[PDB]
Amino acid sequence: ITGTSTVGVGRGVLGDQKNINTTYSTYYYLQDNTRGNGIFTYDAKYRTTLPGSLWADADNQFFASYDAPAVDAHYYAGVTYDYYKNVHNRLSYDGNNAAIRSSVHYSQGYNNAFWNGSQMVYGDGDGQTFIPLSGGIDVVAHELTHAVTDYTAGLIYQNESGAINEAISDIFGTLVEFYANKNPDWEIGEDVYTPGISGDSLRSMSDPAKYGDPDHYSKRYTGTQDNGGVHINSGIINKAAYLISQGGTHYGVSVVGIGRDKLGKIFYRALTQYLTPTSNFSQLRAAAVQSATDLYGSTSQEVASVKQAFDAVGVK
Ligand SMILES: CC(C)C[C@H](NP(=O)(O)CNC(=O)OCc1ccccc1)C(=O)NC[C@@H](C)C(C)(C)C
Ligand SMILES: [Ca+2]
Ligand SMILES: [Ca+2]
Ligand SMILES: [Ca+2]
Ligand SMILES: [Ca+2]
Ligand SMILES: [Zn+2]
Repeated sequence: ITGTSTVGVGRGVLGDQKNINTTYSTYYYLQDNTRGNGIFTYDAKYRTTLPGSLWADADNQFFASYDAPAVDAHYYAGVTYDYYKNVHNRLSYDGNNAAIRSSVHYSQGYNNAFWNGSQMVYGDGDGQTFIPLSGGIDVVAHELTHAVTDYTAGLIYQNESGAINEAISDIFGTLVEFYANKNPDWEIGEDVYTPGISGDSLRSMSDPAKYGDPDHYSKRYTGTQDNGGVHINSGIINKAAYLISQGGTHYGVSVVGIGRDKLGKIFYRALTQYLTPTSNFSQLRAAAVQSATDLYGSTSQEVASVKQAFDAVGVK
């Protein structure tokens, strides 16, 4: 909408106060004009028709319980935009400052979040498996990264390419969480998963097997559920990425860590210059090796560590 840029204040899902960029024209809208061609957050009003209505508020204060998922979807989309722009010189998900749209309060009791081809969508959870999913910065960044993938490599959402697609979203979700630097970890979704259970998470990148996901290619899922295991087999790639960054010895194979920033550079280059819609795990290894070679040189520690990490997870 046309209006003047304003700064509201509110509380997110976890109870934390934050400032949010809004737009004033009669109402204060969740429309952040400070980033690209805008970040826009919508109310789906417990229904499934999208996007719903652009979030309108009378007083620019967002402290109601109903407001909290909107505050966080809006704010964490901004953090994710900043990560891609400042770290990778990428302007929004399409590279040309496309408007970023999110809807919250999608459906009833909805234990998921997704990119629908055009926008991000967040359930409120049922209060048992999830609380409102936009409360997780890694979750928000995971969703926006699906849009990045779709505009770049275009990894088909099934089987190995789909597990790579998933892992890319978990990797960059985690790197955005570290960028913001509030309680960062290598776990996925811990801030919004299972409010009655402390210390767990939806997935672990450091130890995928803690939640039953494979940490070696020989343990990959080969059935048809979950689009051929896209949220399961992602563990193999998540573990490789974790090892590249942090190092470790896994199934007897030692990996020298090179840190998160270099992990992000390698995987961003692989995603945007080498992967294709049909890339499989072996082709991801080759893309990561080539990316590290481009950035650091063929004789570099970074190339050697990429090879060690894929060896450790059984991907040749
Ligand atoms: C980061 C996480 C909190 C949320 C993330 N959402 P996502 O990976 O983004 C789900 N996405 C999804 O299933 O997309 C299918 C689709 C939708 C629309 C158009 C085309 C395809 C995700 O991992 N969901 C699976 C969990 C909830 C399980 C338990 C596997 C059902
Ligand atoms: Ca208000
Ligand atoms: Ca965390
Ligand atoms: Ca996390
Ligand atoms: Ca929990
Ligand atoms: Zn996903």
